[PDB]
Amino acid sequence: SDIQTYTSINKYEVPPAYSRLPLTSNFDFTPFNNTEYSGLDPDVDNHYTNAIIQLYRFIPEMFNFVVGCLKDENFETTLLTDLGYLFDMMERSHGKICSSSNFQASLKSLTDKNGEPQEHLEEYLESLCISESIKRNMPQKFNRFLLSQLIKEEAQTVNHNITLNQCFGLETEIRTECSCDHYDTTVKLLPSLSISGINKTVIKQLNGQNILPYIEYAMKNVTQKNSICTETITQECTVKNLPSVLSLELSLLDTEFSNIRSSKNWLTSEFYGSIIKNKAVLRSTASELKGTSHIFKYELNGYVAKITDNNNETRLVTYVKKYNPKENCFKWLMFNDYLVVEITEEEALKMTYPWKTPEIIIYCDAEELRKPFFSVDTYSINYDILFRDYFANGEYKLLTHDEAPKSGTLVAIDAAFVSLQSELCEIRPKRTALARISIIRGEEGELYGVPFVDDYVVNTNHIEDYLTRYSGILPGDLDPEKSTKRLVRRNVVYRKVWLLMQLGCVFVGHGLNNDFKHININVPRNQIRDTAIYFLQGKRYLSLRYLAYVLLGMNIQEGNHDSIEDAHTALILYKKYLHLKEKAIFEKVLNSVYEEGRAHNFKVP
Repeated sequence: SDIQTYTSINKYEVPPAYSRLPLTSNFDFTPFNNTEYSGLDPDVDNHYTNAIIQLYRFIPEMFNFVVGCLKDENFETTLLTDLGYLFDMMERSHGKICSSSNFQASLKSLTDKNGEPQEHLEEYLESLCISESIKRNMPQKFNRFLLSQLIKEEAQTVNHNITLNQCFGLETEIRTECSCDHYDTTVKLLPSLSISGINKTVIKQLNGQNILPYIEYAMKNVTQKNSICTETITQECTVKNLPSVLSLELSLLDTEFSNIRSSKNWLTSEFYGSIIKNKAVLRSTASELKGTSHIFKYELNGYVAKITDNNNETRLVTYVKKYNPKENCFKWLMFNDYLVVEITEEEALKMTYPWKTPEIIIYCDAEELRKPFFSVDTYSINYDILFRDYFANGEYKLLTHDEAPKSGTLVAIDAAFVSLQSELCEIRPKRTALARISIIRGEEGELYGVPFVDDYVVNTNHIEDYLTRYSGILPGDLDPEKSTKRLVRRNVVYRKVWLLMQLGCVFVGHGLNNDFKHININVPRNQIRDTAIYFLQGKRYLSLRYLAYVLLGMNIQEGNHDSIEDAHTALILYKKYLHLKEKAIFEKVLNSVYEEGRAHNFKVP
């Protein structure tokens, strides 16, 4: 049938839900997602991060934490709070399309950077310019990188937490035996387990057989291949921990990958396990244990599979288990970039298909998966940033405590942008960065129409054009080379908009739906008052400089578009439209501009 079918009769034909989906480059997403859980825009420089972000949104322990860090202002930790801004955005849209553009810009900016795993970061700066879709072991490499970087940034949060280490941390002993009766070991906390090098699979005879032997080997193994100065060291790795969440990375040979596809029920639904020997022993039933210890039960949370096409293209998809608490139930979800379909367990766990390869598996503690997902609004969020002045360099009044916005407060917003990279298609148009935004006090009172933020956002990447005939962004957007502008990072100015959307305030402006897509934030419809939808006659949207001239008596004098002037005129236009609707004169004057503007060509100076 149509694209949301996730099973075809032949084991060889790839279903439509797993195929290549049309480029989105206003696109309509309603035939691609029926459920209340969002998908992600595929216009991204990473062919693979979208599948991983979805896998992590649905671990209650990690979702609740990184969303949790959105209480306090964590500006220095970009990747962790941008993941939080994304996670919170995905949760509240409840199905609407989401874009990871903000997060993806943090990842590229941080990747641009004595230390041994600096080759970790070179791998992505290498892979953010693309020629195939995804190469070998690259999903697994990001899984470890992202977890590592989050843990590193998690240490530098407010009220520094170790929470991500408690769930992911694997205490790994590396005993390296040089000579007889003499060995040296190191111990490091590793966020994920890597099933990388396998010599002979005695793990398929009677222990084919399921995944648990493979997990056990990577948990304690000895191998005798190295070099020193012509030594060929024998190394012994062993984990002495069974943490709350278990991040697996699978990279075997294609011969080991086609033999694995016939041992049915290989990828195991649930298993218990503990540490009795100095090795970890995990079995299927709990009575297959000798006791010996505290018993840990693990259920599968989700995993990231690699799809290889009938046209020999590749992409990543995400399987996810979500627990609804009203019923003792599990909703199995499959995620293709913006394709989200609810599947059942027998199809989610199956790997009989040759076009399917597991690459990242996640196991969660059974008691911890049924923990509910908590929005950031269950906490008390720090709103200081709307009242404080915070600039990063050398016309508007900031707000009071009596000006504390509530659910329904009127504010006017306008945003200006510059272009980093143009279309570059064979690919799709990718880059355009935020330059300046302004908010306006929209509530009727003594301070009405007066702005309270005017923030030019710093950006170091080379921009292709300033668009100043449309944006008015004088080339003083450099960090120390402010023309006279008051500059702020992107994470702080996003926090200002996010807090306004957090309280439930109401935004007025022209083309707000567009600006919010480039702010990378999703406002609900009740909180938008777009003059675009009000003063519209089918197609051919009217110029705001025109509406300022024909709906009231202002000559906008359109030189370089002033963000704050635009935000101000849009505010009083929404009030003029409101007055024209207070009595029945709305649709009448709606056509006064339609018929008498054609003789004026919709432009008069």
